[PDB]
Amino acid sequence: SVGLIWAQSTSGVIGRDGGIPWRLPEDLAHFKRLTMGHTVVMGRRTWDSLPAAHRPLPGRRNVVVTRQTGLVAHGAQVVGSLEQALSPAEPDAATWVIGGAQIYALALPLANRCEVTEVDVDLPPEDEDALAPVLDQTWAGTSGEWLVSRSGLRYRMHSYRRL
Ligand SMILES: NC(=O)c1ccc[n+]([C@@H]2O[C@H](COP(=O)([O-])OP(=O)(O)OC[C@H]3O[C@@H](n4cnc5c(N)ncnc54)[C@H](OP(=O)(O)O)[C@@H]3O)[C@@H](O)[C@H]2O)c1
Ligand SMILES: Nc1nc(N)c(OCCCOc2ccccc2CCC(=O)O)c(-c2ccccc2C(F)(F)F)n1
Repeated sequence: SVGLIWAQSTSGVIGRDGGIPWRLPEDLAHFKRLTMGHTVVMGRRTWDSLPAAHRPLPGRRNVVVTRQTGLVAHGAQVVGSLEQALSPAEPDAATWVIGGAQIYALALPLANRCEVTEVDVDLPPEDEDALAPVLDQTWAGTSGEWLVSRSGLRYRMHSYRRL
């Protein structure tokens, strides 16, 4: 099973300036709970965006997709395409594609589940922002209730599965 997991502003922003333009502890916790013990596949820019104590993501098999033959990514497995990332020598019951926008676009046709956090933060998109994938009619979903973070932002989780 191949799943995508991301958090986006309502406006569709997932990344800015090489990082994340909000802080949402409940989403970090959701992400860590869903992915612990499993494989996480990411693009090289997402690998470079990870803060020090999270590079590699502890307790997960980290797979980094790059065209740079020769890239060294201590704590991760480097592969040269998304198809390679999804063709492991050692299978995993759960593989999560964890970003960014470039890799989500390649992975969406291959995935059967998306776990989406929606963040009610007003972020007019800016020209270099990374943006969320768009789900078409081949996906159907369920939405949790709007919740308020301990840090103040409204947020909610959505779970989509391929029809
Ligand atoms: N909100 C969220 O859920 C979330 C999640 C993850 C990341 N982010 C944010 O999103 C941003 C990063 O996303 P991004 O879209 O800029 O980059 P990305 O998708 O993480 O990484 C892009 C890189 O992946 C590699 N790549 C792309 N297509 C490839 C292909 N067909 N074959 C091989 N390698 C390929 C290339 O690496 P090389 O250049 O090395 O060849 C490319 O530069 C950051 O701001 C990060 O903080 C947000
Ligand atoms: N729902 C969902 N889907 C994702 N794919 C996702 O990004 C995973 C890649 C970045 O990880 C970081 C980024 C900053 C700090 C810590 C971590 C990992 C935490 C861990 O697990 O050790 C996240 C996420 C997790 C933590 C913070 C921010 C985000 C954000 F990107 F959404 F904003 N949340």
